[PDB]
Amino acid sequence: AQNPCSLQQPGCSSACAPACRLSCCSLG
Repeated sequence: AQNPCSLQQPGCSSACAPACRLSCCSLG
């Protein structure tokens, strides 16, 4: 279970996936 959102947006919580919204990736 990898989180590619981190690759596209550093800091992005895997738990933010599959959405990985800005507010959630960085600010989440």
